[PDB]
Amino acid sequence: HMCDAFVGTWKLVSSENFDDYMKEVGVGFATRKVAGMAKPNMIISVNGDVITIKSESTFKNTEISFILGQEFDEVTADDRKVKSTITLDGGVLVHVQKWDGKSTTIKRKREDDKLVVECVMKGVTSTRVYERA
Ligand SMILES: Cc1cc(S(=O)(=O)Nc2ccsc2C(N)=O)c(Cl)cc1Cl
Repeated sequence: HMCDAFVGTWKLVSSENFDDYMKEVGVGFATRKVAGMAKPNMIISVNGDVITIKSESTFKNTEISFILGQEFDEVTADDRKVKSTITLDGGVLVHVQKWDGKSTTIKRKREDDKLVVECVMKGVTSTRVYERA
């Protein structure tokens, strides 16, 4: 029941500072432009210990399945090949991605009727807000 409040289908409703976050990550111009336009759906489900997060957009479709605390390989929407570990910290899903000696952290939390996603790369944060579809 660890992630019950995350389960469901979510639609992006607002974004702040995502272009700057993507720049800090190293995303190139054309990908930033096309990824920045998208309004992805995020579909979260749980089966036993396995959590699945799928993102459906006009830009890319991504999917990760994972067990908390257990490192996995991820191909990001911008085509980075990263090593990811996701844990629960005080009710927040904390997702760390490592690649090329770099690191970024994505936090997902429930706040009121929203699912709030905070992406941090060094000093730069982006906030992406989702509501139930
Ligand atoms: C490039 C990028 C995308 C995402 S994303 O919010 O998950 N957005 C997403 C997921 C599938 S398609 C799609 C999109 N914008 O088209 C994140 Cl968190 C971090 C980075 Cl660097």
